[PDB]
Amino acid sequence: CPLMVKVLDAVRGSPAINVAVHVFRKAADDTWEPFASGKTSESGKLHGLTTEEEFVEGIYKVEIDTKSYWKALGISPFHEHAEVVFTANDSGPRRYTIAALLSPYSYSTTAVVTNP
Amino acid sequence: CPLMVKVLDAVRGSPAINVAVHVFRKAADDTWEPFASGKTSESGKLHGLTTEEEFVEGIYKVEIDTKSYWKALGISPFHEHAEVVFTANDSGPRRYTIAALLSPYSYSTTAVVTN
Amino acid sequence: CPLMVKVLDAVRGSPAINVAVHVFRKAADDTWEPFASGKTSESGKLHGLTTEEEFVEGIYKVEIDTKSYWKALGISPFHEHAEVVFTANDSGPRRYTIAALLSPYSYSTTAVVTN
Amino acid sequence: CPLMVKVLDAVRGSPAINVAVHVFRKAADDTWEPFASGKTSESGKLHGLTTEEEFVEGIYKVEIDTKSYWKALGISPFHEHAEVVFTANDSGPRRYTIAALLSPYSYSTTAVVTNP
Repeated sequence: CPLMVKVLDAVRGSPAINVAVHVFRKAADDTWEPFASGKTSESGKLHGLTTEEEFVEGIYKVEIDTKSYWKALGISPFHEHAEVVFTANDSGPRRYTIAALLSPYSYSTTAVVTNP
Repeated sequence: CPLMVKVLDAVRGSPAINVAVHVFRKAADDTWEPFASGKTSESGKLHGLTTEEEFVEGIYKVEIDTKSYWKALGISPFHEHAEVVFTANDSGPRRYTIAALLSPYSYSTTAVVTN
Repeated sequence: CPLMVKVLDAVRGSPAINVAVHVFRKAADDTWEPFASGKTSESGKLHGLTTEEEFVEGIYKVEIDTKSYWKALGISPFHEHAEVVFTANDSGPRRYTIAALLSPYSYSTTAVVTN
Repeated sequence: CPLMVKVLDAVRGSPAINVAVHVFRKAADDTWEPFASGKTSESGKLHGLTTEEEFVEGIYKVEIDTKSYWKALGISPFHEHAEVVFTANDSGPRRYTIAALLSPYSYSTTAVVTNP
């Protein structure tokens, strides 16, 4: 499990459940190509996005669909989504956890990177 | 103005207005003594807490009354208050801004220390 | 000034100075078109990005070049840049401040939307 | 495990290891009484602070010794420690996770509260 996404709700103090997540990888032609996607679970985690074989070196963008999340909760938030862009695996395979902490007008994102 | 406090509300996307802020200085017996206090303005700021003359090196605690802030908005919060504890040193730059960004179950605080 | 950007450095406890900031507006074909850009000042602020007349409702992206900021400080960062994407609506208040607080492996961004 | 503390280092993108943590509980006389303490592990977590039996209703303060952490890393930080104060268990037992995300001049703290 080379890449995991974890999302928390700062208004309720709980995992953010059912959050849509789309990962893209920057292509040779320079455009964003769809790479993987999924929804967070009851713990606020999204496992199984990818495998060590597929998750090669490159520039990746993890889009977290914060606006859908807030609206399904009846709330009208500021941001369209949270976007986290980073180069991955360029000195060998790492494990990456992308955490995000959501409020309606604010979010925080943190990367925890450990050597597999 | 050597010490300024600034508070933002992450749920409404606004300055946090009328938030009570109490500052204490650690005394030689180790208790916290009231030092200054105020309420944040319409822009979420509290100016005029002390003067250069009074703000000597020492250990200070800034308590930001978040719980009453969230309750006046009808929103259920987690913390009793947010608390920022630090040593003021004449070495480093000269003005201290303590900024805090509040959510009901989360906050962050940052020291902006400048000349 | 309807749109202002403000950036703080959580490692040094200072405004983030000379940070490049590019703003884009989503076009009808769905591409991002350059809209405005600048570098943050000595107080970590970027004023003068647009005018009321130009800043119409639409979807905007603000890209904050954190990677080059950390590299000029000799500090190894994680993200390529920080990216804030939002719809500007004439309904809500009238001035938008996008604030960001940067660490090498973490950032937060907050929209302060006021009258 | 009713109360767990998790600490991350935002400069390195990794768990904050060996962080001292002291919990206090506000006493009848109104002073802070020592309640429990421990150090974070290699994952940045501190388990076993307390038990459901001991962790009764009250006002608790979790002090995270951020200044020692930064200094053992050769860094001179702003804050003495991070202090997280909250009422616990006042409508029954909950599980509480207190997370903190540390930078030398800044920290974030989040509470995740779930029903046991």
